[PDB]
Amino acid sequence: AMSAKDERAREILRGFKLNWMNLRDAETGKILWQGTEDLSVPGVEHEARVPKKILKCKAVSRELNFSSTEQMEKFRLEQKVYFKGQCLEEWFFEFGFVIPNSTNTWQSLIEMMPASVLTGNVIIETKFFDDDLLVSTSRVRLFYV
Ligand SMILES: c1ccc(CNc2ccccn2)cc1
Repeated sequence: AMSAKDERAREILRGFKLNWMNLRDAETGKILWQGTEDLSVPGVEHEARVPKKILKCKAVSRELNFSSTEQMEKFRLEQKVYFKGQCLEEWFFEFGFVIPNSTNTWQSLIEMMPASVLTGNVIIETKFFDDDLLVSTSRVRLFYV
């Protein structure tokens, strides 16, 4: 007993997949982190170990490679950054239209505390949308190594 929008969300998600993601120091271009696991799955608790060095980056370039079986009118993300239950930062990134059964690459440019304190204390709540239709919600805990 599920809505029209509920069914469209169900379809998109099932037909969606995160292939890989990299993180480069915008300044140099040196890849600081490449992820293989799909961190877009809701319900699961993901974790990530990222090099401490990154916290001394003024800006970082984040590339996502994903595959969607379903067509999407405007694919965009909302991300809140939580420290010990307190939201510190919110961000919005748009990819736009997605071709059905396409594999797309998405590069976003992103413009401070001690690593000892942040490590394991930071959660990145990620909402996936088609235009203004919430398809999935993901939560990733970050560690600085
Ligand atoms: C989906 C897409 C992108 C992110 C971004 N989170 C991360 C993950 C690892 C390191 C830094 N940030 C989370 C979920």
